[PDB]
Amino acid sequence: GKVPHIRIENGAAIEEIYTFGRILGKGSFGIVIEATDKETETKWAIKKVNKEKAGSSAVKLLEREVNILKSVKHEHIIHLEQVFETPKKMYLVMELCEDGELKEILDRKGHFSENETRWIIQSLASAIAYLHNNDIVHRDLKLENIMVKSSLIDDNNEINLNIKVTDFGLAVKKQGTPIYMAPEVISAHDYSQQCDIWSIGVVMYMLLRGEPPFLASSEEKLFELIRKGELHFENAVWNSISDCAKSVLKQLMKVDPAHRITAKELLDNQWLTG
Amino acid sequence: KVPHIRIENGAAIEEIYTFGRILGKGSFGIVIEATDKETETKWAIKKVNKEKAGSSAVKLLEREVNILKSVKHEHIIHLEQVFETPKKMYLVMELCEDGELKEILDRKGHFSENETRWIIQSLASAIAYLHNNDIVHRDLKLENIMVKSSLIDDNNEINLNIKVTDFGLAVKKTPIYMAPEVISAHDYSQQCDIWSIGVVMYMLLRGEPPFLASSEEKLFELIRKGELHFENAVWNSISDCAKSVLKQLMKVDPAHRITAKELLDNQWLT
Ligand SMILES: CN(C)[C@@H]1CCN(C(=O)c2ccc3[nH]nc(C#Cc4ccccc4-c4ccccc4)c3c2)C1
Ligand SMILES: CN(C)[C@@H]1CCN(C(=O)c2ccc3[nH]nc(C#Cc4ccccc4-c4ccccc4)c3c2)C1
Repeated sequence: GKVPHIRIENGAAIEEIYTFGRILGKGSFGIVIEATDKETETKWAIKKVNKEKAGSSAVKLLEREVNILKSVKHEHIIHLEQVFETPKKMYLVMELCEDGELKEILDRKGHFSENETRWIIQSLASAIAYLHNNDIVHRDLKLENIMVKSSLIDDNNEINLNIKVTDFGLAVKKQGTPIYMAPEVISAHDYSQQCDIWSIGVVMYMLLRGEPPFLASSEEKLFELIRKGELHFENAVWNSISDCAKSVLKQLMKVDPAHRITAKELLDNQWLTG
Repeated sequence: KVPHIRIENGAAIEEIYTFGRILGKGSFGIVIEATDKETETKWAIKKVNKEKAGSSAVKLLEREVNILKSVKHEHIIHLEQVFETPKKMYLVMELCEDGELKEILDRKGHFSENETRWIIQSLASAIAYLHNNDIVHRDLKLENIMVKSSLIDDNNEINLNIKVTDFGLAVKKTPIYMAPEVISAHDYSQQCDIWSIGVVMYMLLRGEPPFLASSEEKLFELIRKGELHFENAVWNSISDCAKSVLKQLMKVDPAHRITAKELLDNQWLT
């Protein structure tokens, strides 16, 4: 159905339901603690955001994030169980991803196999296609968002990652006189969703290589690499990676969003199927 | 700066001004002619009913007022006063007796090359002012360019003292994951005003928009291709310099589209 938005008056009201545990992350987003349902003994993750620390700006952001998490339902988009709201704090009860962020796993593993990247990108492709079909653009897809809920080494000694997309604070839902409108305005309005595709292309590069596709010593020097967008292969690791994977890479990071592949086209690509 | 005077009711502002005929009406509210009883000066007052519009539409007018307060330019509309009753908001602005430029163009048909140069020169100065102060209009069109006075010169050519209005849509403008079109949008957000100048100049010379179609999708395809057709009979009398600046103001890529400061320095305006 729909997510309950329970309005309570202090932390003890929500502590009647859940046992609060250790802290899993902290930043400008608030803090995320482990929690255990006293009734069902199920493990959850509770994101506490202090409404009084962050002004009306970050609170209006948090309200759209909650509104988007309420309406989405997908196997690889984080599940919002309930929302509790005191006058001071706001609590987001979500499914627990015990294995942490994908960025931490990549840094400890080095890089991933082509099949392991294939599975992760397929999950990303399905979730991003779901969001785009519902007029939702993530706008901030990166390895620090992709949570991992469970792991599985199969018989091929290849790891299967059950990933979960999080952080919808920057997300937006899609919707002047036309004779006066400029081409880049038409492109930005008609291709407002293609930034998620670029992010999928970037994360696929980092899973295969272990380094970002563009890196520099200054911000601008980095921006210039992005505009050129020259995907550099010839590296020592690419020949054992199929040509079919490099074609979909080139399709995911077309500099022009006009010919950048779409989410639905991605799902139909032979590299994710066969 | 402009004081934001909070008053009680409509009779209170009618103590200051004598209200006259209505000059415009729409979703933006209504614009009346008004005369200061004390000073005898005529102004244009935009009355906005804070419930007839709405909260989404009231915040628009709040940013327009904040932008009109900080700008000062001989071809940007002057905001004299802002009065606020609990039910309405009043913007006292300098009166442009001659109305909108779109109405003048439709009645006249098209303009001479010198008449267009005077209009575009004023536009170029005003848009260069805004860009130099990091402000983008984003909605420049013939329906915005107000005309305060007209003057026929010795050559039987009209001199238009224009005023830019409607700033409601104006803006005061992890990296490794960022997409190219976002960098392009963040770096070239101001060039749309330049494209609007090119459109306005084409319509003043030609009398028709540079891109027109029977459907929106066909219209967008024309715009993204950006093909400038100078084949009509009135282009034969238009100098090559005017067509060159037209092609520069309507470069499809905003990266290669001429800037406001470069426009002011172009040979056609000098
Ligand atoms: C600012 N963004 C980058 C962060 C990314 C995650 N963010 C969350 O809000 C969030 C929402 C729902 C969640 N379900 N399970 C989560 C977890 C976890 C975890 C497990 C082991 C070790 C570390 C973490 C961890 C990592 C980063 C941040 C918090 C915890 C989880 C996290 C915002
Ligand atoms: C919705 N945009 C397209 C319209 C464009 C003008 N807009 C104004 O708000 C505004 C602000 C300050 C102003 N000073 N003098 C003005 C005038 C006038 C006038 C004179 C004769 C005949 C008609 C008009 C006229 C035309 C259109 C709208 C209102 C009045 C004036 C107008 C919004």
